[PDB]
Amino acid sequence: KFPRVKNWELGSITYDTLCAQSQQDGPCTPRRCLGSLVLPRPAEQLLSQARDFINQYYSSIKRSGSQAHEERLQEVEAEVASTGTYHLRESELVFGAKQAWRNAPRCVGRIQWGKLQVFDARDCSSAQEMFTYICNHIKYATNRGNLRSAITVFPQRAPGRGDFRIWNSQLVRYAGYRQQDGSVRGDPANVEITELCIQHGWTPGNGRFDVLPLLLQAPDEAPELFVLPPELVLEVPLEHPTLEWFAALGLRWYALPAVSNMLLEIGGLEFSAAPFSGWYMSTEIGTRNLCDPHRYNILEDVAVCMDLDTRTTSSLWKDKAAVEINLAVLHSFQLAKVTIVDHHAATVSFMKHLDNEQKARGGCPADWAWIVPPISGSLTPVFHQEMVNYILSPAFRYQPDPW
Amino acid sequence: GPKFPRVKNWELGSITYDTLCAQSQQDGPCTPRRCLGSLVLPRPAEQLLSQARDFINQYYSSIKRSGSQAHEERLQEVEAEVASTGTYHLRESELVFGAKQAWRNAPRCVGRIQWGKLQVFDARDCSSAQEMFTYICNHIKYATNRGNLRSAITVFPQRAPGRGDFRIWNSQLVRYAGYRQQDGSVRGDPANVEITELCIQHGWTPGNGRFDVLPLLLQAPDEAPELFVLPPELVLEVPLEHPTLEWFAALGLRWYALPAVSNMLLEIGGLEFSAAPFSGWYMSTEIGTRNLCDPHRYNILEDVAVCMDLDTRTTSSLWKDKAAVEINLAVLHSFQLAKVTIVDHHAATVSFMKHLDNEQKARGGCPADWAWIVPPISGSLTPVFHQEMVNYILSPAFRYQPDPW
Ligand code: HEM
Ligand code: HEM
Ligand SMILES: Cc1cc(N)nc(COC[C@H]2C[C@H](OCc3cc(C)cc(N)n3)CN2)c1
Ligand SMILES: Cc1cc(N)nc(COC[C@H]2C[C@H](OCc3cc(C)cc(N)n3)CN2)c1
Ligand SMILES: C[C@H](O)[C@H](O)[C@H]1CNc2nc(N)[nH]c(=O)c2N1
Ligand SMILES: C[C@H](O)[C@H](O)[C@H]1CNc2nc(N)[nH]c(=O)c2N1
Ligand SMILES: [Zn+2]
Repeated sequence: KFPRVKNWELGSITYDTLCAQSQQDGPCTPRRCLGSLVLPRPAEQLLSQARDFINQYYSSIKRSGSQAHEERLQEVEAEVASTGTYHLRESELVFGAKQAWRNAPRCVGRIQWGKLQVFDARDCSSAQEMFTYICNHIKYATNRGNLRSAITVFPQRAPGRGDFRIWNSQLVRYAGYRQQDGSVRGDPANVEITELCIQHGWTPGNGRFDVLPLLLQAPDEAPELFVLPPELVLEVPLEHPTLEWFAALGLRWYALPAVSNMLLEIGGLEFSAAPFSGWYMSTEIGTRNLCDPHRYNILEDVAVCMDLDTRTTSSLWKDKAAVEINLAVLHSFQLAKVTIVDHHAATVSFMKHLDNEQKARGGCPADWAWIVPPISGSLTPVFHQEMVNYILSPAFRYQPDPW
Repeated sequence: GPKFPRVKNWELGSITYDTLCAQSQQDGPCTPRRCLGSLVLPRPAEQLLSQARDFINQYYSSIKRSGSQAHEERLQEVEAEVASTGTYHLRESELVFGAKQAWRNAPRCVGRIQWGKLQVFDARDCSSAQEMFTYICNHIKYATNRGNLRSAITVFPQRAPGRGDFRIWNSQLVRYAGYRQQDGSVRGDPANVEITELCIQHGWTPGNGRFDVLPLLLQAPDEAPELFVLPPELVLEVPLEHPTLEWFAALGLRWYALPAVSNMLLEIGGLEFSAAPFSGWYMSTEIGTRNLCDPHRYNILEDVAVCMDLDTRTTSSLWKDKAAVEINLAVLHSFQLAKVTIVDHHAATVSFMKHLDNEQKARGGCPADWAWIVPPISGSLTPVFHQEMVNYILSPAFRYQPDPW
C-alpha cells in the first residue's frame, strides 16, 4: 500500500510513491501518531548511504552508469575502506545542499529549491575564518534588500575530534535579558544564548532589539565572540499604512532569516555548521515572533491602541490585532524594498511545488502542521491539501546544543 | 525516563507522557516510514467477545466495581448471550457510559470538556421509519431548547446478524440544499449536492433558495428510505448581522443553531449502532470560517471583501484575513443577540486545554488530532497550537461508515 493523497477543495487525488525511498524512521507507529511533535521522540552503513547519494548525483546529471559514475563509486569505496570516511566533490556538495532543502518537510518555500547559492567553507580552520565566511554569507544573501537564498558549509564532522559549531540558533537574534522578577526584556526565545554570550565576555545592552554577537566554535576549543558589523545587519522599522500610532510602538525586525544550528547530512557525512538563509514569510514575524505569548507578545498592546474590547474573547480583539500586525510587517518590508512573501502567495507557490514534485518524483514530503500558516489557515489552499511526512536524505536535522 | 510518548507544550515549557495510548487496540494509518496524520479518511465470534469483555471491564472500573461478583457475573452473561445468539445487548447504564466514552474518546472534537454532560436518549425499541422521525424531532426539540442548547445523542437499534441497518442518510439533521445549476455552479451549499439529488430522486419537491432546509431520508431495516420534512418551527436558525457593518444584514446570510451529526457509527463493546445522531453547539469558526468561507462551500469571502472595500487584487492587502475576521464576528454577534449558544475559538481552545489537564490526571493522556483541534483562523493565537498531541483510536468510538447507497 502507498498513500492516497486527497485535496479536499478540488476533489483531486495523487499517490505518494516517493515515500518508498525513505530509509530513516519518523516518530509514528500504527498504535499512535506523533506527527505534531516538534522534536524526534560501521563502514557498510556509511558506505550504503555514500553509494546511494553518489547514485543520486549521477542520476541528476543524467550520467548514470557511466565511467565517471563507476570510478566515483570506487573512489568513495577506496576512501571509506581505508580511512572510515570520505569527502565530497564541490559539485556533489552543491547538489546535496539543494536536495536537503528540497527534502525539508517543514519548509513552505521549497518552490525556490533549485536557486541556492552554495558557499564551500570546508577549508576553514579557525573561529576567525568562520566569522569571515559568515560575514560574506550575510553580505551576499542580504544584497541590499534584494534577498538571495544561500548556504555556507563548514568542515564535516570527523571521528577524531569535536565539531565546528555556531552556537547561535540564527545568525541574527535579538537579546533577551532575564529580570530579577523572572520576566524578560527583549526576545524570550534568546535568554539562554544571551546569557552564554555575556558569560563569554560580551558587554550586554538593555534594549528590546539588541542584536547578539556570534559564538563560533572550532573543534575542541572554547567558542569565541564576534560582534557583527552593524552595517551587515539589515533591519526594517515597523509602521502601519493607516494607523499612525503603530510606528510609535518602536517595533522592528531583521531582514535575513538565517538558521545556524541545524546539521546537514549528505551521503552519510555530517555538516554540523552549515548556516542557511532565504527570506521571511510575513507570518513568522507578524504572527509568531511578535504575537506568541512566550515571544514579544505585543497583541494586548496593539489591541489597546486600536481601542478594542479586551475584556472578552468573543470580540475577536486578538484576531483583529494580529491582522493589523501582519499588515504592518508587509507594508514596512515593501516600503523598505526588502524581500518578503505573504502567507497567501507563499502557500499558492507551495501548491505549485507539490505538483512539480508529483510529476518529477512521484511525491513530496510535507509536514502539514508546519506548512499551514499560523493565521488564516483554511483561507490558504494548503489547509485543504493532505500531505505525507517522511524523511529523505540529504536532510537538514536537529542536533544537540553544544554546551 | 518513561517509555511512553513525551508530549510538550512549547508555550509553557511543560512536559507530560501519554500512558493512555497503551490502551489503544485499533491501529491508525501511520507507520515508522511515513506519517499519515493529516489525512481526513485514510482507508465476529471470539473477536466480539474480547471487545465485549474489554468494554464490560471499562464499565465496571468506571463504577469502581472491578473484580467484583457483579462484574464477573456480567462477563458470564455476555459470554452466554454471544454463545447462544452470536450477539449481546447492553444494559441501559452501559449504553449511557459507552456513549459518553465515545465522545470522550473522539480525537477530533475540541468540545470534550463537556463529555460528562450528555443526554442519552435510548431509542433501541424503535421499529419503523416513522418512529425514527418522532425520536429525531424529540431530540431536536430537547437539544435546541429554544436556544439554550443541550448536548444529546439518540441511539437506535444496533446492527443485527442478517437483518438490515437503521440509517439516517443525511450527514446532519440540519443541512441546506445544494442545487447544481445549468452553468455548472451551485446554489446553496455545495457540500450537499448529492444528498439534495437523492432527496429529489426519492420524491422531494426541490426549492430554489440558498438556504432551503433538506428533508430527512430515514431508513428502517430492509426498507427503502422514507422522506420526512422537518416542521419549520423545530429548526432554529439565526439571521446574520454585523455589530457595526450595517450592510452585512442586507447579505441575507443565516445559519442553523443545532449541529447534529447523523451519519456516524457509534461502536461500543463490538456492538455497532449505525444510526445514533448526536448534537452539541457550534464553535463559531465552523460557521464563519469553514461553512461560509471555504472556496468549495458558500465561498462568500470576496463578496464580503468587496462590500468592505478591500483591495482584492493583491494577496498582500490581507483582504482575505480581514473579511474572514468580520464574518466570524458577525456569527458570534448574531448568535449572542439571538440567545443561541455558541462558543468562540478562543474560549473553546482554552477549555480544551483544561480538558487535557483533567484527562492527564484521570487517564494519563488524551487522544487528539492536532490538525482538527487547532481552529482554521488565528491558529497560533490559541493555546492548542503550542500543544503537542498524540492521536490514537480508543473504543467506544464514533467512526465513519460508508454511505448507505
Ligand atoms: C527562500 C525563501 C524561504 C522561505 C519563504 C521559507 C519558508 C519557511 C518557513 C515559513 C518555515 C517554517 C519556519 C518556522 O516556523 O520557524 C521554513 C522552515 C524551514 N525551511 Fe524554509 N524557506 C525559505 C528558504 C529556505 C532555505 C534556503 C532552506 C535551506 C537551504 C530552508 C530550509 C528550511 C528548513 C530546514 C526548515 C525547517 C526548520 C525547523 O525545523 O525548525 N528554507 N521555511
Ligand atoms: C458541546 C459542544 C461541542 C462543540 C463546541 C464541539 C466542537 C467540535 C468541533 C469544532 C469539531 C470539528 C468540526 C469540524 O471541523 O467539522 C468537532 C468534531 C467532533 N465532535 Fe464535537 N463538539 C461538541 C459536542 C460534541 C458531542 C455532543 C459529540 C458526540 C457525542 C461530539 C463528537 C464529535 C465528533 C465525533 C467529532 C468528529 C467529526 C468528524 O470526524 O467528522 N462533539 N466537535
Ligand atoms: C531558511 C528559513 C527561511 C524562513 N523564511 N524562515 C526560517 C525560520 O526557521 C527558524 C527555525 C528555527 C526554530 O527552531 C525550532 C526549534 C526550537 C527548539 C528549542 C528545538 C528544536 N529542535 N527546534 C524554528 N524554525 C528559515
Ligand atoms: C456534534 C458536533 C458539534 C459541533 N460543534 N460541530 C460538529 C461538526 O461535525 C461535522 C462533521 C461533518 C463533517 O464530516 C467530515 C467528513 C466528511 C466526509 C465527506 C468524509 C469524512 N470521512 N469526514 C465534518 N465533521 C459536530
Ligand atoms: C506543537 C506544534 O506542532 C508546534 O506549535 C508547531 C505547529 N506548527 C508550526 N509551524 C511552523 N511553521 N512553525 C512552528 O514553530 C510550528 N510549531
Ligand atoms: C487535509 C486536512 O486534513 C483537512 O483540510 C482538514 C484539516 N483540519 C480540519 N479541522 C477540522 N476541525 N475540520 C476539518 O474539516 C479539517 N479539515
Ligand atoms: Zn503520524
